[PDB]
Amino acid sequence: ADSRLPNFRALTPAQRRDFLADACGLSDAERALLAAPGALPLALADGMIENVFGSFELPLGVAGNFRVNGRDVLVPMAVEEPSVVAAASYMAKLAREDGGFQTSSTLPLMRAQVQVLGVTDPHGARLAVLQARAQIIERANSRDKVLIGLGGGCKDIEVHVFPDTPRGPMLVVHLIVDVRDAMGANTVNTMAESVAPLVEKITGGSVRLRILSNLADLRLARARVRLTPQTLATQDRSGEEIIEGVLDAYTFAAIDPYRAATHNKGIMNGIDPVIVATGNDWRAVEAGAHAYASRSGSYTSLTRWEKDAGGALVGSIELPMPVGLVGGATKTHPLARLALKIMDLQSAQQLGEIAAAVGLAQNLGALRALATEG
Amino acid sequence: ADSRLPNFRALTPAQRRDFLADACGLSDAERALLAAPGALPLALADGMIENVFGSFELPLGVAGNFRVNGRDVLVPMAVEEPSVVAAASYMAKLAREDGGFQTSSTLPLMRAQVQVLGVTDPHGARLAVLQARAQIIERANSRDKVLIGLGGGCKDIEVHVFPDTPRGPMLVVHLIVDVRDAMGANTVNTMAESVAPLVEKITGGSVRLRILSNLADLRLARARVRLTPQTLATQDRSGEEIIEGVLDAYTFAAIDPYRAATHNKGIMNGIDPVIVATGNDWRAVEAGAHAYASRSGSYTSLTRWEKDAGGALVGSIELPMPVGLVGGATKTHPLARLALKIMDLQSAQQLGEIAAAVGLAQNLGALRALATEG
Ligand SMILES: OC[C@H]1O[C@@](CO)(O[C@H]2O[C@H](CO)[C@@H](O)[C@H](O)[C@H]2O)[C@@H](O)[C@@H]1O
Ligand SMILES: OC[C@H]1O[C@@](CO)(O[C@H]2O[C@H](CO)[C@@H](O)[C@H](O)[C@H]2O)[C@@H](O)[C@@H]1O
Ligand SMILES: OC[C@H]1O[C@@](CO)(O[C@H]2O[C@H](CO)[C@@H](O)[C@H](O)[C@H]2O)[C@@H](O)[C@@H]1O
Ligand SMILES: OC[C@H]1O[C@@](CO)(O[C@H]2O[C@H](CO)[C@@H](O)[C@H](O)[C@H]2O)[C@@H](O)[C@@H]1O
Ligand SMILES: C[C@@](O)(CCO)CC(=O)[O-]
Ligand SMILES: C[C@@](O)(CCO)CC(=O)[O-]
Repeated sequence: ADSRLPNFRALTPAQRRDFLADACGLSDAERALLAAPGALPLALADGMIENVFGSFELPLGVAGNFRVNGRDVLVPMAVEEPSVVAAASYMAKLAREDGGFQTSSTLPLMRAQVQVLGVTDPHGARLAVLQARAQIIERANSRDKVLIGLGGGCKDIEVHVFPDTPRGPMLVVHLIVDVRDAMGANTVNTMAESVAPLVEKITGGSVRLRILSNLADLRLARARVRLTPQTLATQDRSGEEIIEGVLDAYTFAAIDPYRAATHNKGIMNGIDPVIVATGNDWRAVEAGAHAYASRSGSYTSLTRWEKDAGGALVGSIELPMPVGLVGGATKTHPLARLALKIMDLQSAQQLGEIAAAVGLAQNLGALRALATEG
Repeated sequence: ADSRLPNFRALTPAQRRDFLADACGLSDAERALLAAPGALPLALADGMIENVFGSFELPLGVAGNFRVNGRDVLVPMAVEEPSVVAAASYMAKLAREDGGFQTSSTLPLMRAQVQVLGVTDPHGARLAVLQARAQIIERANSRDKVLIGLGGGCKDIEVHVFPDTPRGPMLVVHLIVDVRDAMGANTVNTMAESVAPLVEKITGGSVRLRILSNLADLRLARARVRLTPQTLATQDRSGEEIIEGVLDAYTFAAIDPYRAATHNKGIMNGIDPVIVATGNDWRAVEAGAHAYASRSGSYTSLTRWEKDAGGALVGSIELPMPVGLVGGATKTHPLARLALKIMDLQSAQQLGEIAAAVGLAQNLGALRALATEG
């Protein structure tokens, strides 16, 4: 795998398509799918959403130079905004000097909420539910033998109590579910329905909402990058001066929600187009990201930018990354399947790690540009 | 204008396209633009983003029944997820019984941040900047005579001081700019550059970031809906019982960020597809919405659901809505221009009000469905 895109600025879209097809070993059918419009015929689109009367195209670009955990990866991006793809590619190029991005993730754990009303002893009922955790987990896992055979399934539960609300006390059971390579919404929603009668029997209450949480803070992707001063040096500015400017811009985002919103928007300029191009749900990724950014009690930066003891710039990101390689549009849309092949994805976790790296690079591109503007 | 879509579930995409073309008075060229793929040829896409090698289609559906401030409006939605378009259409149909949605907006005011470093008396320098507000406003307005002739331009300034940061004191000037029918990013970024030398002269400091804020809390859209119990009644449930279930679900989102993230995600299922279909920047709308949802110090619901004194369900939303009718992809993409024509838009404010109404309806659809699931 080689993610370098020599002279791509000067090539036509057809020439870029042919280069990508050669670099990724795309089949003749896959090349033809890209060479004509309408890779998603209306008959297919008609089965995806309601009241279909057409299709709507986003430009599809490729960000170059990315290397993640030692592996080059080409990154498709479906987006309408200028400068985004070029900035991601340029920051990835600089990241290559330190060996690229380094990433990790948690297990692919999604939360399903089971909201219980009518329980007047919710703290005591919480203990009864926790004592019965094995029975609840077994009930959650009793229908999806395929997921369990892959090593997924419900792994744990939590119980949260809201003893005083305008609607009375609420007891909320969270099922913690390993969803493997799925985004997980339908999987965990079905388990929440499955456990509802047992939860009602234990608590004596009435189950209302049975629904995933998009605050997917048990399904985190992490990415780190390090750039020395010499890597960041330009004709006009020392790398040291650029590093100090990035830190100035980062601290501004850390302390001021008015800046943090724009700073994090820039991250999502990198992440969302990868989500879209792979057929994933961009609203879910946006909600998890921005809700996680508020976890401390103030809306703040999702990234951290620092200087290590030797003076190099170090960037880091950690954020929920609920994405899948199966199900939804990722299965039905022929170009989403092609995007997965271009990226050579082995797991949904890997897709999330790559997306986090792209968001981190995008953020660096914005901070480096804004801090070096004369 | 009539936004009812009779028997749309049973029509083919071609039949739906022809109905919409007839209802909206679309030209023959516009009808043909929808009837074949590739409304955005690669030569056009190639000028929008970098490294273009293709295009990526989202299904394009239409939500029916919406009526906003007494005017029916058909709502294009570019999205990949099932159930979304049908739920928006169904909730809009119920809203028609009370006359539809009622909306308002603030002036289209965007913030540009001018970050000043090196000022050791930032509180005193803030006063010097405020005393010079007229001169700063005149400088901001000196280049864009067209915007000013439309009644736009910089209208006010604020100054915020962060006296103790890891990077030293920061003084941040906000330019408050009426951007008329533009999203406003380039407009306000240019004004921030224009005022930087004058701000440096007044404060003695050094300007670093000159950049819009995506926390666009001076550019708000508001939407309200009211539904009586008889409107919400179904074969299986009284409207009264459904209303109580919606309130139960709403309070859950108000008090628990794990639920609020999913609740607000549902809002963005309605809003974002309209943003995409009109060529607008969906990352900007997402960032403003979710950052605003954290303004109270906890991540919470963007909507409010209540019962009025007579027992009717009342929903309300207020959120930043930075959208445009001009500039960006909204000008270049032929289908984005067609979307504006389908919606018969008179201003960017109106687009924002319609989008807020769609988000409110989408939220109602999710809460009503989740609360009435057996
Ligand atoms: O992993 C090697 C070893 O080197 C350290 C520095 O002591 O990290 C360096 O190597 C990493 C692997 O490429 C880089 O990601 C990092 O930027 C670089 O400093 C240790 O952290 C690590 O144990
Ligand atoms: O696959 C999950 C499991 O594999 C490990 C082994 O190192 O990580 C592999 O897959 C991850 C997802 O891309 C990468 O972060 C990692 O580099 C790769 O070796 C474990 O980290 C993880 O538990
Ligand atoms: O605007 C009319 C007048 O009626 C009130 C109720 O007293 O609101 C009703 O009419 C509105 C306009 O259609 C509806 O939006 C609202 O739902 C309905 O109650 C007053 O608020 C208003 O002044
Ligand atoms: O156009 C802004 C200006 O017009 C008013 C007049 O009522 O509102 C008009 O346009 C708004 C945007 O769609 C609508 O909310 C309103 O219904 C419509 O009459 C003022 O509200 C506003 O200051
Ligand atoms: C450049 C930026 O505004 C994104 C442009 O869409 C992000 C940022 O300011 O960090
Ligand atoms: C139904 C919902 O999960 C959106 C589905 O994408 C939103 C919600 O739970 O309110």
